[PDB]
Amino acid sequence: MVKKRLAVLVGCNYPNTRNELHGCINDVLAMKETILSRFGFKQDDIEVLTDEPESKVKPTGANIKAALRRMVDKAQAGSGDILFFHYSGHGTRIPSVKSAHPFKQDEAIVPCDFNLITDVDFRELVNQLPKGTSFTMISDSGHSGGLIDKEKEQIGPSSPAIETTNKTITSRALPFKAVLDHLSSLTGITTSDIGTHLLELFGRDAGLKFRLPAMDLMDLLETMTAREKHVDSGILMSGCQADETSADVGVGNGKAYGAFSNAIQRVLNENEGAMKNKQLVMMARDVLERLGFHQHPCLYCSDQNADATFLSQP
Repeated sequence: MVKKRLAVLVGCNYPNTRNELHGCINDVLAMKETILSRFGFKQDDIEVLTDEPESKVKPTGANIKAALRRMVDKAQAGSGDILFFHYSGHGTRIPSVKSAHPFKQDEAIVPCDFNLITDVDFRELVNQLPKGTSFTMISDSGHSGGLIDKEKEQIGPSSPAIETTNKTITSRALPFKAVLDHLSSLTGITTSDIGTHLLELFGRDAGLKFRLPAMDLMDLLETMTAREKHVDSGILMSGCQADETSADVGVGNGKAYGAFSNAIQRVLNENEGAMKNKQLVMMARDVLERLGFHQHPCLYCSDQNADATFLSQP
């Protein structure tokens, strides 16, 4: 029977804004060519969401989640379907509770409309996938470590210094105050509660963290914790740790790129044969370390998926 290979590629350069980046769209275009030529993906099975001014499908929070949900629509049980999601753009960290002095923080990505997609949103996404399928997520963004909440850390801070790179770099992380101020410019509300702005602007399209009552979220987290005891289909390759940022390398000359995304491309160009998920992250860490980048890519997946081939390459 046919095995499906679906991909959603998101790149946010935020052009002509206060948080402009330059290498995110190039990351998407390079990753599209890689999966088309090496990993058996087909053009009709790849959705690209980039925010260049002439783009007809912008990487908004609703458009990203709808494209990911279209992938969940086609994944079948016992099929071994291969789902891929690449994100290059800004990341951020938000309070875990509705307080100005939270004890812990949640990781999130920043779509072009700032409709934040947090780690609990990606945890619900991978829990919608049947057993035997794989969802490989490469997030070249700041604070990308832990973007799939409760996904087991395989490579990370719990599992001689090189000179800093001479490349011209820019951080792919936005401070929480900058994200809050961006949303306040649209609502006009005077509050530090970022959930109030997101519910106000996007309603049902807001993240799970902001639209669900505390009782419904706890119950939802308990059902996911129960299912994760038997099914674990999520694979996250982050560009940095939860407390780090990811580097945007270059200037606005058309050749900028993400440091982590480029490190992945370098490893693939030098190793044409099939390689495990954990070996790809380890060799990507080696490339960034020798090149003078201080971000540490991480891997989050089950023990079995750590030994599985990246994108199930034959």
